[PDB]
Amino acid sequence: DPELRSWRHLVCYLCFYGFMAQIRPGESFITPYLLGPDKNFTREQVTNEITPVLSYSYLAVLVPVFLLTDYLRYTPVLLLQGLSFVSVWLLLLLGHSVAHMQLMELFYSVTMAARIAYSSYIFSLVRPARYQRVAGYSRAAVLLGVFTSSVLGQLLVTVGRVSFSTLNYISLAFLTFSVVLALFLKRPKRSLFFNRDDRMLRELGDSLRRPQLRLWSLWWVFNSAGYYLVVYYVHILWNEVDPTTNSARVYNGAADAASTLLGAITSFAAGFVKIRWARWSKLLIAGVTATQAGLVFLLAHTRHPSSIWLCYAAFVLFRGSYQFLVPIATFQIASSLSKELCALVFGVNTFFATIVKTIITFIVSDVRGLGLPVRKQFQLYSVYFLILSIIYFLGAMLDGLR
Ligand SMILES: Nc1ncnc2c1ncn2[C@@H]1O[C@@H]2COP(=O)(O)O[C@H]3[C@@H](O)[C@H](n4cnc5c(N)ncnc54)O[C@@H]3COP(=O)(O)O[C@H]2[C@H]1O
Ligand SMILES: Nc1ncnc2c1ncn2[C@@H]1O[C@@H]2COP(=O)(O)O[C@H]3[C@@H](O)[C@H](n4cnc5c(N)ncnc54)O[C@@H]3COP(=O)(O)O[C@H]2[C@H]1O
Repeated sequence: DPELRSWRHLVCYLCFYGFMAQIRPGESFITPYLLGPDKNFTREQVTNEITPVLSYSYLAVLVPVFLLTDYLRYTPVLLLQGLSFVSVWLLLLLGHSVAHMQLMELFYSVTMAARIAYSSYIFSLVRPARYQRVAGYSRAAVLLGVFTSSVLGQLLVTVGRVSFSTLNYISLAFLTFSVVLALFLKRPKRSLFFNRDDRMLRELGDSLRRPQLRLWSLWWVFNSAGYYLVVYYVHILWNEVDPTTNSARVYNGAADAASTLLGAITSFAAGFVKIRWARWSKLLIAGVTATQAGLVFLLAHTRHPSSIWLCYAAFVLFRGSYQFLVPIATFQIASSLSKELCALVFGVNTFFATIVKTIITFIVSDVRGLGLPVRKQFQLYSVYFLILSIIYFLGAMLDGLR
C-alpha cells in the first residue's frame, strides 16, 4: 500500500533520522575535554583562540549552507552536516594543536549552519495537507533526540564513570550511523528557491512596515547575537567556577538536558502568549532581557566551586527564558509572510545576528582584539543585555505613553 508505506517507511524514518542525528553524547562535554588532561588546553587558549572561530566561520558558511541546502534539495547538506559532525569528533580525538581545534570549530559551524536543513527538508518533502502532522512528529523526534543525547552523555560520565575520550568514541559511533542514515533519506521533488515545481521584494517591503516584524527582527539580530555568545562560553566559565578533573561531577550534560526540558516547556507555554500578549511586546522583551541580564551577571559573579550548581540553574533559566520569546518572535515575524519570504526574513535575521556576533567576538573575545577572560566577557555580556533591556523598556514607555 502506497499510503501505508508513506508512514511506516518514510515518516517513521524521518523521525528516526530526526532522533539519531541529534545523538551526540559528548557534545556538552567538548569544552571539559579540551580543558581536561587529554587535550590539555589553557582556559585562555579556548576562550580567545578556539571559541571565537566558532563565530567567525559561522559568518563565513551561513550564506553558502543556506544556498546549498535549497539548491541540492536538502539531503546532501543533511549528509554534509553528518560529515561535518564526524570531522568535529575526529579533530577532537586526533587533533592536538590549536589550529586543529580552530578547524574543529570551523566544521562545528557548518553543522550549526545546517540546522536549517532538516526542518526545511520536511517542508519540501511532505505534501502540505499532511505537513503539519509529519513536521509535528519530526520536531518531537529532534526534541526527544536532543534531550536524550545530553541525558545519555550525562549518564555515561556520572553513572557509568566513562572517561571523556571514551565518551567521544561512543559519540563517533552515533555520528557515523547518522551519516549512514542520511544517505537513505528520500530526496524531495521540490525546493523553496532554486528547484521549484511550478515579486518577493514587493512582498517584503509591504510587510516591513509591520510594527511586530520590525520589533521582533530587531530582537532577533541583537538578543540572539547575545544568547549565542553565552552558550558558546558558559562551558568555559563552568571550567573556571569548578575546574574539576573528575569527569564525573562535570554535569554539563544535565544542564544541557534541563535547558532542553525546561526550554521545551516555556516554548510550549509561549503558544498561549503569541496572540494574547502581542501589543505589550516591548515590555515582554524588556522583562525577559533584564532577566537574561541578571542571569548572565549571576554567571559572571559566581566564583566558588561549591556554587557551581547555581551556575547550572542560571543557564537553564537563561535558555528557558530565551525559549519563551522565540515562539513569540517567530510567530510575529512569520504571521503574514509568504513561506518563501519567511525563509529569507529568517535568513537575514540569522545572518545579521551573526554579523553582530562576529563583531562582539572580535572585539571582546578574540585575542587579535582585546582577549578578555571568560569571567570578564560575561560581565560585558551582562551589560550588553542590560543596555539592550532598557532600550526595549524605553520603547515600552515611549509607545506606552501614547
Ligand atoms: N517557532 C518556534 N516555536 C517553538 N520553539 C522555537 C521556535 N523557533 C525556535 N524555537 C527554539 O529556539 C531554538 C533556536 O532557534 P534558531 O532559529 O535560532 O535555530 C534554529 C533554526 O536555525 C533551525 N530551525 C528550527 N526550526 C526551524 C524551522 N521551523 N524552519 C527553519 N529552520 C528552523 O534549528 C535551529 C534550532 O531549532 P531547535 O528547535 O532544536 O532550537 C530552537 C527552538 O528550541
Ligand atoms: N528557529 C526558526 N528559525 C527559522 N525559522 C523558523 C524558526 N521557527 C519557526 N520558523 C518559521 O516561522 C514560521 C511560523 O512559526 P510559528 O511559531 O508561529 O509556528 C511554528 C512553530 O509553533 C512550530 N515550530 C517551528 N519551529 C520549531 C522548533 N524549532 N521547535 C518547536 N516548534 C517549532 O511549527 C510551526 C510552523 O513552522 P513552519 O516552518 O511551517 O512556519 C514557521 C517557520 O517556517
